[PDB]
Amino acid sequence: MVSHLRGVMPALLTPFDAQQNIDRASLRRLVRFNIEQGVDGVYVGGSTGEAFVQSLSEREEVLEIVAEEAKGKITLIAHVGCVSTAESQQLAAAAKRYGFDAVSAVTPFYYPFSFEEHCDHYRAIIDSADGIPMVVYNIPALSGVKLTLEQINQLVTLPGVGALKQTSGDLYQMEQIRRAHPELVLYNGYDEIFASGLLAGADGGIGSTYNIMAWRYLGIVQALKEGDTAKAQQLQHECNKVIDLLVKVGVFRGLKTVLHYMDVLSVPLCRKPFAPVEDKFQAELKALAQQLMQER
Amino acid sequence: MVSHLRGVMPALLTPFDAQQNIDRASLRRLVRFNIEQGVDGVYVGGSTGEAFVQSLSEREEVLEIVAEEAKGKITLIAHVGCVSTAESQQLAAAAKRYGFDAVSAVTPFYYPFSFEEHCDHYRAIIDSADGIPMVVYNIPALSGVKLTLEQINQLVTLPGVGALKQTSGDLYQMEQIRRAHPELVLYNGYDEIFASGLLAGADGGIGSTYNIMAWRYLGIVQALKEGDTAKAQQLQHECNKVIDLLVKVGVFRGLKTVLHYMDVLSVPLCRKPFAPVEDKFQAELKALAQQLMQER
Amino acid sequence: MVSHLRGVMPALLTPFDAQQNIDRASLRRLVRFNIEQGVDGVYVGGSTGEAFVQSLSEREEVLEIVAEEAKGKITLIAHVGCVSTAESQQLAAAAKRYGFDAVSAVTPFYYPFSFEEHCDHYRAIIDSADGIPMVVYNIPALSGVKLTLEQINQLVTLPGVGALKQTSGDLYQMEQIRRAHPELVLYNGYDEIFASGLLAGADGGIGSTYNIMAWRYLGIVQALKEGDTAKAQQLQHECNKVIDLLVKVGVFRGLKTVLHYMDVLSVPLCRKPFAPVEDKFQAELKALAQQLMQER
Amino acid sequence: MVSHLRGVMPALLTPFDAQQNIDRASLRRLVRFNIEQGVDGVYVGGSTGEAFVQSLSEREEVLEIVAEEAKGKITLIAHVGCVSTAESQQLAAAAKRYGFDAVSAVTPFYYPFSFEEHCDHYRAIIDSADGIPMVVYNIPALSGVKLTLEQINQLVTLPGVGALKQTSGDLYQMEQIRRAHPELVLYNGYDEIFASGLLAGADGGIGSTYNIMAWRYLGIVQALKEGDTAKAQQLQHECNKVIDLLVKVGVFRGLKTVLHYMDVLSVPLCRKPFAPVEDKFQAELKALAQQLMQER
Ligand SMILES: [Cl-]
Ligand SMILES: [Cl-]
Ligand SMILES: [Cl-]
Ligand SMILES: [Cl-]
Ligand SMILES: [Cl-]
Ligand SMILES: [Cl-]
Ligand SMILES: [Cl-]
Ligand SMILES: [Cl-]
Ligand code: NA
Ligand code: NA
Ligand code: NA
Ligand code: NA
Repeated sequence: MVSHLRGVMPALLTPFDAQQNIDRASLRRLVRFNIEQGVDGVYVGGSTGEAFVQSLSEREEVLEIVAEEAKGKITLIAHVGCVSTAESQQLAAAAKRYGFDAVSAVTPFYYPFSFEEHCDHYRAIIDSADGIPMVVYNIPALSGVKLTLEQINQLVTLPGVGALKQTSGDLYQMEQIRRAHPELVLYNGYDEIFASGLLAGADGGIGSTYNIMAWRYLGIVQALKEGDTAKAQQLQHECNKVIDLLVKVGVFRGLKTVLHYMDVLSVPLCRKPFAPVEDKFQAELKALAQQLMQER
Repeated sequence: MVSHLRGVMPALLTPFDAQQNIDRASLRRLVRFNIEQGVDGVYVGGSTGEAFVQSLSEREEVLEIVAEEAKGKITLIAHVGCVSTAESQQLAAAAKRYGFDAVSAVTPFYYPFSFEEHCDHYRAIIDSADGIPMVVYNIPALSGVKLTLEQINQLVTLPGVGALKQTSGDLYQMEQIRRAHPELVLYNGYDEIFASGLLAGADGGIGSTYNIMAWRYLGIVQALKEGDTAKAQQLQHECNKVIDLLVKVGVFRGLKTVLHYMDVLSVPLCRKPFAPVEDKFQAELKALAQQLMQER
Repeated sequence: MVSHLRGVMPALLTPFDAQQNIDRASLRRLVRFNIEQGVDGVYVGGSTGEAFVQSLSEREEVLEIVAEEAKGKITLIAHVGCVSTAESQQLAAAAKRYGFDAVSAVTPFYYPFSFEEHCDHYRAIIDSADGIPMVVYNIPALSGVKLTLEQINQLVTLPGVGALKQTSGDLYQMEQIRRAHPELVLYNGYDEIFASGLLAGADGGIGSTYNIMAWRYLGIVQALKEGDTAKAQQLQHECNKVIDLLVKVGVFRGLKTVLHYMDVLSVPLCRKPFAPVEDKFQAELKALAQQLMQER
Repeated sequence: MVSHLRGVMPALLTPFDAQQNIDRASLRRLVRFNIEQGVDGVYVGGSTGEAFVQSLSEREEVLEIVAEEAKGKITLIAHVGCVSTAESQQLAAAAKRYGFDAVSAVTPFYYPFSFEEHCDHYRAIIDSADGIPMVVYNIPALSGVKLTLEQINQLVTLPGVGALKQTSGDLYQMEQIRRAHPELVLYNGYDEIFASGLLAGADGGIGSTYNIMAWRYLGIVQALKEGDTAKAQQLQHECNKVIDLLVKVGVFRGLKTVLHYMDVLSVPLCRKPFAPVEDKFQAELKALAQQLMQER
């Protein structure tokens, strides 16, 4: 009863203005741009949205704006996760008020928590979400949390959990999760292995690079559905040429810079301590924006 | 010109009341209790203070209260670190207003930052600290940040840096830091190796377990100064028997529970997602409080 | 000019008798069994062959026996790798004498070696191989060696290197290697991600579980060639149900036990310190052998 | 009843000649040199002895030569460890024949073994050692084996185990081991933390750098016994200046080069794939040899 959550959803970036304040006008334009890429949903306030250098009120502000542009048109998922359970609950209650279709929360980090503490954290947020489903979000590389398969199985069967965001490159585990849970909504988290992650059992994806080239990932979905192995590989090749460059320049600010050159974002800054893009990369990023716009 | 920062300083816990709100009365009593243990300073708003499940305004509130009880009596160090540079600067400016003697900031975490981004982060906070010195705080285990010796050397020679909080069990690196920087204020971060860390080159310590037994760590300092090898080892043995138990029960909540049984804190709760202490451990923690009070 | 090395090749197990001596008769039967599975080659004396609990003379003995059964019928690859360069060269010269088509060597382990020391190690073995090509074998999980993409690129372009055995679950790196080297023979090393690894750029595989079910992996190759996405996934599912069980029971001894129940190996023991299979797993392993024999 | 195993023992290097063959004459001179440094024992055939690039017969040859020079004069410990249990047993039986006072074995590596497989491995070697005690050797950094405290406790209480070689920088665990086992012979393994490791509970050490400056480590033992904190720290400082240089140049070959400049070893080569020392380091290593000889 949550199959409406399956698909390809950009992890929304949060545009900032020249003084590191939220750029509300560019945020609305980014939502509209992603809708017009034909995505299945948007994922708001995640790591990629620079949530962990924003206050709670800033995160709520972003959630409400995105709901204003996109409620009813595409699926809306609110990443409400903080280290604090009480802070996460406040964002879940807000997401509910604004009409989101699901909430999500990263495994709480920095401090070591027991597995039962993780489960109670999710249970508390689910209660505050007041009837909209929860997406468990697994990103061991950044969170430092290293869950076992059996712990993942317990999380995805918690009452109120409707999906798993699997930000892991271990595609044995992806296949095991799919085999244990054939109906589970299972998002591939690393864009650079999207085609292989779908083959291993994911049925969708949440990704930062979908903000600039969602049609490629939709094309990978279509290629594997149609049985065009070689087209899925060629599309993944092109995605990874782009990801190579983004890793070199810095991923969030590279994506925001490409979006600026596509006339989507007025100002491409990340918040400190992220530095601005080095001048020597600007030509490459502008050429990529031009390439991507022509490819459409 | 910052030798006044050397010594043994508890990493202050933040007392909460039964509804997870700050317990201001127990906070003031905890400051007074630590002063009367004869410590050299207190370290406020660190990891141990549960900073990362508090808002900025809550952290400022704690800083100002502690300064009200302790300014002028002992050294005050404010941990102002957040992921965000701008948030860290706000806390540094506040710490300056409240009369702290130093600020400190954990290496920003969750997101990968370049080393130069780390340095600019520290430079920005130092500027907002408006003339009080900075303590670099290294805790690779929890931050995920794995600095090299040469990067540590560049951080401790940044203008405005007066100390290093070395929360690392690598005592080769402790000795290398001391040999490269003979005048550096160098805090041992892991209480469970305090005696060995002093021998390897630290000249003080910042520790969570000093809140319940600072006299033991002061006694280790005195033993090594006097050349009583065996007394330093026996004191460290007793500290580690306590740390063994705290790890079993959960360190912050175990410390708060011992302080409650010493009539220092009215309520020993941590914030969610930390669970309360299991009932089966209460007898041991109360017996430890009684042991520690008699030992004084 | 080494496209004849592409394909699906079992990592041969080394059968031992009841007293931990090589079982020469069961070895010959295992080679013949693998040939009659329609594999493209066999990979002899690797990790899976328990090379690192055998002497050099025992490894040479196995190489020569396998060449006697299989030279001319299928591709033969000799894993000659040791920590010692001189020991590896002896095995390479032997493999050449016995008529192998390629040699392979794991990155030397236990001791830390510089990257240039690794390259000179490969260069020395290539020289002793006396004109047959080298397969670089990357297994960071077991070797502790963590090569970068640029170092991999330098290894696969060493004169005399004809292939890379990529025993890594990082399928971003698999795709990068393929994109940098479109003609490279690129073996997937983890059987549990075979379908996804082929999609990411591998054009074959070397695997321990091919000894008991090579037709499934050949079927995955055929399915992806034909564009039958769902059949590749179903075959991988069945492989991983088997791999799940093998991990539970111990992989090498589980494989040898299944082969014993298929009447291929007389005795299914590994060498100490590998323990024998626990009695409680025997029913499951015998049922799997019966299932696999009927499936053919 | 194994207190005769406590103390400071060099991890003997194995001298090779110009063609990578064992240099028997320089081996005997190295044993004699170490005896005349006043060490408590010698540790033969360990990692430092380049055991894992030698055959079994080469290791036996080294064991027997060292016993010929040193049996009866100082304690002799034979590192018999291999991955194979049967190979380790052969070396243990040989060590017994040659009159060694103890055997030692690294936790078997490369392949994952269960803890019970590790214990049975030690039990088998102890049986072949035929009444001389076993030293468990823990070096997680190089072995990849990450034992828990409770597993260490089970190993050191196996019948026939008389000591633990603790090659770990975790001095919390060192203290826990000492507190659990007050009579255990407990060797510090990382020379660069020797003083701190003794303070944390070790009562001796086995180290590669003792081959060139054992008197410094004996002086650290004496300083801590006498209560001269500052002298132990100054000696450790000087040791670590040397270790810094050895890490830069390559530790085994740097040590052998210093010994060559002290007229102990005729030829300072390691076996391939270890490269020779770079020419640019020779001046520093010769100056260190001259410094060390004058310091005596
Ligand atoms: Cl936040
Ligand atoms: Cl973190
Ligand atoms: Cl905070
Ligand atoms: Cl945070
Ligand atoms: Cl071997
Ligand atoms: Cl290893
Ligand atoms: Cl050996
Ligand atoms: Cl080996
Ligand atoms: Na949708
Ligand atoms: Na003070
Ligand atoms: Na072939
Ligand atoms: Na002795």
